[PDB]
Amino acid sequence: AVGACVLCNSQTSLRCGACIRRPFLCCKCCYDHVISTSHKLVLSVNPYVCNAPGCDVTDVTQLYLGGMSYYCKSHKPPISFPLCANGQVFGLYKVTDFNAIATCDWTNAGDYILANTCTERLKLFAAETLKATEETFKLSYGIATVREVLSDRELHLSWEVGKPRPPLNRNYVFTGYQIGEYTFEKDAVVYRGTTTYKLNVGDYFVLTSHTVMPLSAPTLVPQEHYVRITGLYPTLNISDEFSSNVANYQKVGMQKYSTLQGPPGTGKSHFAIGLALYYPSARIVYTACSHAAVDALCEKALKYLPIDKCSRIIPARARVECFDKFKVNSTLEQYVFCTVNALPETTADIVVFDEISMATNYDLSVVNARLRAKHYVYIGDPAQLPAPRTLLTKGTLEPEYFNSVCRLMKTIGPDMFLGTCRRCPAEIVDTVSALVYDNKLKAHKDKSAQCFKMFYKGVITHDVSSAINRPQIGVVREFLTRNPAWRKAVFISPYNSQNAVASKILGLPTQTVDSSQGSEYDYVIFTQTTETAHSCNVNRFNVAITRAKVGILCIMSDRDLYDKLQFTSLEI
Ligand SMILES: [Zn+2]
Ligand SMILES: [Zn+2]
Ligand SMILES: [Zn+2]
Repeated sequence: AVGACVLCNSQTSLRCGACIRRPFLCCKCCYDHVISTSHKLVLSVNPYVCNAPGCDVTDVTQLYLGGMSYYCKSHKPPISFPLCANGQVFGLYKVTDFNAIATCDWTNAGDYILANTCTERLKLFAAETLKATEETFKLSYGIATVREVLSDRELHLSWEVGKPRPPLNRNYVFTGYQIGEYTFEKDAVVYRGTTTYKLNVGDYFVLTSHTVMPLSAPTLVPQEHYVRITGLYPTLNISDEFSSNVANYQKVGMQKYSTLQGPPGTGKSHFAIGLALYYPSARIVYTACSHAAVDALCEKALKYLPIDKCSRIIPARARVECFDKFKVNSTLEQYVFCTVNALPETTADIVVFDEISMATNYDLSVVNARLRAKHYVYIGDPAQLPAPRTLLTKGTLEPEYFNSVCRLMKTIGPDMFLGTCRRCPAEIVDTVSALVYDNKLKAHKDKSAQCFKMFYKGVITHDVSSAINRPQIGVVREFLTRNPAWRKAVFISPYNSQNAVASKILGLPTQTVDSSQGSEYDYVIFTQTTETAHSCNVNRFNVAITRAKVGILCIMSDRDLYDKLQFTSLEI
C-alpha cells in the first residue's frame, strides 16, 4: 500500500485504481494523470471514495478530505480541502507519455513506439501493461469442444457461439482439459499435442492465459565503460578459428553490456561460443526467447566446449522436444543454456542473449531480474523478425521499436557488426545488403548462378485470413520437373495455408519465413503468395531469401521487391 512513484520514484500512498497495473503515483504526478485521463479512481490504504452511506462518487476530482475521511461535494463537512488542489492529490509524503501508455489499447504502432522512446521506468510500466492487455484479450476468444476424432493427427472442432475464433497456426498454443498443450492447422483440422493422449469427443481447449508478474529490473542496466578487461581472464592460446573475434571479445570485457548486429550467416553462433574459449574460466549463461535459438547455441557449444560443464535448463512443464545431449537442469554447470521464461535466479561472468530482435522489453527486464552478471552480450539483427505483437493491427512496427537493444542498434549503431555473409550466394548477399544493411554486408561466396526470380501474381484465395496462391505453387511444380536438383528444396512462404497446399502438391518440407529464421537450406523455394504489408515486410523478405546456401527460386507478387532481387529472371 506504500510504494514508489513510477515516474519520479517519490514515495507515496497513491496507486491509480484505473490503470490495469495499479502503479504508485506521487501527489504531483497522480494529479497530472487524473486531470487529463478518464482515470479518476485513486487508491491509498483505503480507496478515495465518498464515505457517506450509499454514495457512488469515486472520481478523485469530485472528493474532499472531511477530517480524516473522504466525501463528495454533496456530503463534505464545512471544513474540507478538495483532494485535487494546486497540481496535487492529497496522500502522504507530499506524464503526457505515462497517460498515453496507461490508456492505450496497444492496437496502434505509435503505442509500441512510445513504449520504447520513453524513460526506463516507463518502459517497464509499458511492458507490464502490454503483456497484461495481451493476456486479458486471450479470454475474449471462444472455447473449442471436439465433435469427432478422425485419427491420431486429425479431428472436427465445435467452436463457441458469439465469441471469435483464434487463428489456427503454431503461434496460438491451446491447453486441453489438464491433458497438456495442443496446436492446430487447416471440415478436417490437424491436431498436434505436447502429450500423446487419446483425444476424446467432448474434451475442450482454451488458450493458456498466464498471470503477468511485475517487472523490477531495467531492460538495459546502465552502461559502464572500463579501461581494462573487468572480471574476465583471456587466453594467450586462442585457436586461429576465433582469431577474427579477439578485438570484439576484448570490447565485451571493457563494457557492462555490448550489442552485436550479425546479418544472416555472419558468425553469431561462432562468436557466442568463441567468447567461452577466449574467457575459458568465465561462467556463461546462454539465453534466448525460443527453445530453437537455445538449442542452436547448444549444437555450437557441443562442437567446441566440454560436454561435462554444459547444462540445458528444461522447465518441468515440457512444451516441445529440446536439446538432449547435455546434463538437464544442473543450474551450477559453467555453461547454462536456457529460454528466458525458465531462467533461474543466479549470477554469471558473461550472459549472452541471442536472437535479440525476437525479444520484448518484458524479456529484456526478466533477464536483468534473474541474472546478475559482470558482462551482458546482446546478439541478433534488427533487420530480421521481431516477436509477434498479437494486439497490433494498425501501422508497422519499425526495427528501432522492437526493444531497447534494437533501438540502440538502429540509433547509435551496434558495438560490433559481423559484415561478411559466409552462407549465401552473392546474388542474395548483394540484394539484402542494399535492402536493409546500407550496402555494408559483404559476400564471401561467389554468385551461385542458381538464384531465380519470377514475377507471377497468380490468384489469391484465403483460408480465413491466411492466404493461398495455387497458381504460384503450379509454376513451382513446373520448375521442379525441369530442375530435379531442387527436389531437396525447402518450400517457404509468409502463410501457413499456402505452405499446407504446397506440402500436399509439391511434397517439399515447408517453413513460414518466421519459423525459418536461424535455419539454413541448400535450396529454397519462396512464393510471396500475396502483395500485402505482411508479405512485403523487408525484414521478413530479408530472412526468407538468406535461408539459402546454394540456390533460391522466388515467385514474387510485388513489383518493388521483384525488381530489387539481383537474380536471373525466369519466363512462363
Ligand atoms: Zn491510470
Ligand atoms: Zn511522481
Ligand atoms: Zn457523496
